[PDB]
Amino acid sequence: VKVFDTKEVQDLLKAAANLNGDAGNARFRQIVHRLLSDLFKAIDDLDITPDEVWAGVNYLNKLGQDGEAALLAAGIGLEKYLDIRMDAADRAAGLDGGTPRTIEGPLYVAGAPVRDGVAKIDLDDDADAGPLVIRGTVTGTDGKPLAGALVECWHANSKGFYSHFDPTGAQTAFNLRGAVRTDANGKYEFRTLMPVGYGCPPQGATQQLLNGLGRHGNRPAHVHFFVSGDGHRKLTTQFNIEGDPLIWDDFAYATREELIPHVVDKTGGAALGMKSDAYKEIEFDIVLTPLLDGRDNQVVHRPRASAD
Amino acid sequence: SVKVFDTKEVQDLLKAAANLNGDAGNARFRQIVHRLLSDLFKAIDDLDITPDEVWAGVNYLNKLGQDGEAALLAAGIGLEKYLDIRMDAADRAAGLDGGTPRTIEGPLYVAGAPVRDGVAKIDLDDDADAGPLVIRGTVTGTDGKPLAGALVECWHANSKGFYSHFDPTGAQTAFNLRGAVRTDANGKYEFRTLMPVGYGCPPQGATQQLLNGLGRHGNRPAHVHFFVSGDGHRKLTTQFNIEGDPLIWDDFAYATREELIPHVVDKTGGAALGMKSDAYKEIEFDIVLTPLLDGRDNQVVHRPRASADA
Ligand SMILES: [Ca+2]
Ligand SMILES: [Ca+2]
Ligand SMILES: [Ca+2]
Ligand SMILES: [Ca+2]
Ligand SMILES: [Ca+2]
Ligand SMILES: [Ca+2]
Ligand SMILES: [Ca+2]
Ligand SMILES: [Fe+3]
Ligand SMILES: [Fe+3]
Repeated sequence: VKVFDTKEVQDLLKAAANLNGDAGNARFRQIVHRLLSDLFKAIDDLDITPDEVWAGVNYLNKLGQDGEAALLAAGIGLEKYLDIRMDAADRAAGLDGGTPRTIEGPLYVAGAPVRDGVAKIDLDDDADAGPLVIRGTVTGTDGKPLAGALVECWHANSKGFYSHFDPTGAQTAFNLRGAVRTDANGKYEFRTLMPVGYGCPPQGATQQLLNGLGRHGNRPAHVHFFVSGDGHRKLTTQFNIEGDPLIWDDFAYATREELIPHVVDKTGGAALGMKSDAYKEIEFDIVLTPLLDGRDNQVVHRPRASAD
Repeated sequence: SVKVFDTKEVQDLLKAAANLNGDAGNARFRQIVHRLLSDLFKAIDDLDITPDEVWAGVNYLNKLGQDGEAALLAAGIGLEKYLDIRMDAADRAAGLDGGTPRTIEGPLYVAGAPVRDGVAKIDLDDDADAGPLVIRGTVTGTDGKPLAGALVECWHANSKGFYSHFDPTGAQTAFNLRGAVRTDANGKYEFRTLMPVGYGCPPQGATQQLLNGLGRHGNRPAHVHFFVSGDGHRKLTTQFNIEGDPLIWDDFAYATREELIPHVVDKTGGAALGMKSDAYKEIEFDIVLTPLLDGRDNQVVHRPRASADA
């Protein structure tokens, strides 16, 4: 049957969203009515059965019980879609020359201590991960170095786990997470260990849905960044470790070709405090976009973990 | 505001995310996911829903599932009623619309209640504020013949609006106000119980949070739930509402139907029937079941349901 266009259904939708109610949150009612109407129309068009609907309802219970709604947002491409819309706005405004944005992901932790110029961020030993220096210069789109800019990074250990999200045992707070204020020449440096990619929690809601679709839930190795500075917008970006076999098959659709720097083999590591003489270096320069009339039209406020 | 939805980049992303071009798999599931994702992406584009708004919605889904309330929200935003609208439309087209009207199950059924022949007393815990209630009727098929050995199940709330197995103030006895009766040889069933009161959503929960955002209340008028089943017939999900409740036509879950508001009768002689006062109320609630079409029930619903041991 097809009932969506009937007066009874359209009246039910108006009542459910309270469109005819006292002055209230008009924007919220507008969004709820649109999403509910679309859901009801999809049920009608695809003849989605009650059994199917209740399985979807049960899935939402599991998704929130697992705390995975934001992981699903990444895995179904919603997070990338938000970036697509932000990129389209920037393109229409005539912006070019900044380091491309990519997705934040769900694993930022606020509160990492800020160091001047250089930070050593591997606090826990990890035998299987080799030493890695990440360094670069932050500039604006006019080419000038930005001094005192804040460069923040976070990444996984050799087992694919981040501090504050490790199910095998708590890591030291802020392991593999750091923040540096750039020096007078715009330079930042992190001394860390090499990340490995990772998958979704195998018994969790995100992987359950991916299994139903026939998709994997893995990401190639990467390092996340927030970069900010006076006069400039906040950049959310990352880079990927070159040569990872999943580099162009991220389940969260985050890879971009300008964000795959070369990895160089170096010596002299002990004098830098690294755990071996031989180490890898990645030079990742970053270009920030200026504010428009003092405003940042793309900074995102979302729930984020914190720690002391 | 940009419009990106109808670009190759977005359409390719949707196809990848739903794995439409993947190897042989669950085509139906992929089709549903692609449709829902596409509609969501299009709504974000059309209403210019900001990242901050999206992440607040994602956060809400986390809270909804942490609270275990997805099925309560399904009732509160009319989705559960909508499934009934579609089932009623299918019955009308098929000529299977001759039985007692259906209404929503709600999220509080519990499997495992004791079954009695003919008559069941289901108030296991005292409730000083609720008066005695007899519910009785006869189960027939659409041809009017009584159905012997049909299973009539009911469940309802206490005077505080709480159901056994879902009472946050303290555990009720297992299966308090929940029972099942096998009809007698003449189709009769009877429950002896106490009068229910209506109830609201958990005030700090996700469902009430969304309703508050819309400006809506989350209350239900007083009611009693039923499942009725029997060999050769479809399983009925229904309820009746207590006459005179001020919220009877303002249920937050949209479940009231004019055919399901029975006359309440004042009776005396309660002590002889094991009730706690001489005066009591009786509600007659007859049931007409539809015979199976082609030997299969195509409207029975499988969904997660609680269970317990008596
Ligand atoms: Ca330019
Ligand atoms: Ca250490
Ligand atoms: Ca460890
Ligand atoms: Ca549409
Ligand atoms: Ca008693
Ligand atoms: Ca009001
Ligand atoms: Ca007794
Ligand atoms: Fe990550
Ligand atoms: Fe109920």
